[PDB]
Amino acid sequence: REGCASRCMKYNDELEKCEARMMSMDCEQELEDLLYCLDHCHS
Amino acid sequence: GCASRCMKYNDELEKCEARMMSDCEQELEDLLYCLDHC
Amino acid sequence: RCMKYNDELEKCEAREDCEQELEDLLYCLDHC
Amino acid sequence: GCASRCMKYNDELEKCEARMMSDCEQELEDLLYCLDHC
Repeated sequence: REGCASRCMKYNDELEKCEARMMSMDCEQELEDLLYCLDHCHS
Repeated sequence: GCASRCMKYNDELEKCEARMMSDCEQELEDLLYCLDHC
Repeated sequence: RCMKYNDELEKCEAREDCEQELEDLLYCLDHC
Repeated sequence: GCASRCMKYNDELEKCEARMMSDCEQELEDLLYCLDHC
């Protein structure tokens, strides 16, 4: 639900940090874990 | 915190992926955009 | 590649004005 | 307000670029990290 979804913001945080690292120094693993998380909330 | 308010953008991506199995890049872009703002 | 958006942010920092340039970099990164 | 507290990270990058003209990726990473958390 909306409760489950909040626990998937942490996966966006990790993706935000990775993109910063990527513009400085792939973040596909961090996105995959975000979509996985969002997918489980959906079903 | 704001993740629930972006679930509608996941719904659209879910529906697009179903359509795709039957790019969805625009639906993901709108999900990441949503998650980014907050 | 979002490098042009980084360039603009770098140039702004050298010179609120620069949070707009970061916003356009995060937007770009969301796209890329 | 948050952004001003990230100027110190630009200072370090400016100093590193001067040293480099005489990699600064770590100094930029800490700048982008700082800007991101704003």
